[PDB]
Amino acid sequence: GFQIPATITERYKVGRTIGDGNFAVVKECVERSTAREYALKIIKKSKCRGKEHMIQNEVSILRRVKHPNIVLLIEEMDVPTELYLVMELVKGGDLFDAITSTNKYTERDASGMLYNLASAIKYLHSLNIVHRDIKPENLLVYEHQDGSKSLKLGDFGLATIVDGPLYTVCGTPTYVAPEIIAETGYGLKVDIWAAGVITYILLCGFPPFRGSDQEVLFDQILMGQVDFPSPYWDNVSDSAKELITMMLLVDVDQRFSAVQVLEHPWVN
Ligand SMILES: COc1cc(N2CCC(N3CCN(C)CC3)CC2)ccc1Nc1ncc(Cl)c(Nc2ccccc2S(=O)(=O)C(C)C)n1
Repeated sequence: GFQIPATITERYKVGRTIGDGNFAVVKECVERSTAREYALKIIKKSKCRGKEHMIQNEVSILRRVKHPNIVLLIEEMDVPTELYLVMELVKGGDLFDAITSTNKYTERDASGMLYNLASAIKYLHSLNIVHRDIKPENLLVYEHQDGSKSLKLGDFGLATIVDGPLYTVCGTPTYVAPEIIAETGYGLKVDIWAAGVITYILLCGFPPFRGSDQEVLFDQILMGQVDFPSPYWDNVSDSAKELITMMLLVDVDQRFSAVQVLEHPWVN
């Protein structure tokens, strides 16, 4: 039973539900004056004891970010029980569904998607922002007039600013960087690790660390042994394998920055 604020209903016509989850509801909505379509993300704040709700972080970060490979924030409205975000609607849906539908991608296609993602990451890191939740489900597929596709990064819910090492253990096990799991302190490059895992999935359809018991999974990540198994990876270029390898280094100082990803021949 969402209490939609007057200011939102005044300018937008709320539409159909396009997604639903444990913390947010996302709806299609239409701006009355222009008929332009947008997404309305409704974030349910956590209720505590007494008449109060927990404060949220997403908007503090979203307010700062403006980039073509990032879902644009149009407007925000905070009420005691939930938070309202009007955001650009990306009609092609998200990358999780695309991957299940398409299975795997060509190198020309995957590199273009990685080029997109690393651009977003380079930008965020230039602002000292770590996303900490980069994975296909948080990536949206923009479909161009020319038939081409581009990625847009959304959902800044776990995002924060890096000023010295961070320690909060968070994320999705498949995509989570070893230093996060090691609890020795982490920073911006956890996003590169995530991008590496995504690129790996794009070329073969399965993740590099699949585990067995969530114990085997975490050990695999900490050890970082990246394989490119036959026959799945036989027709994939050495250039692609080299780049993914550099993104998935346990040694944080050796692991590529986003700039280094964009400068690699495979993405150019
Ligand atoms: C209309 O465009 C979209 C369609 C879908 N899918 C959702 C799943 C659905 N399938 C149908 C078939 N089923 C077999 C599986 C489900 C198809 C349409 C997903 C996302 C979008 N576009 C979109 N644009 C901006 C935002 Cl802002 C957002 N946000 C957004 C939308 C949905 C969920 C979460 C977020 S999110 O904002 O929390 C973030 C993860 C991007 N979603």
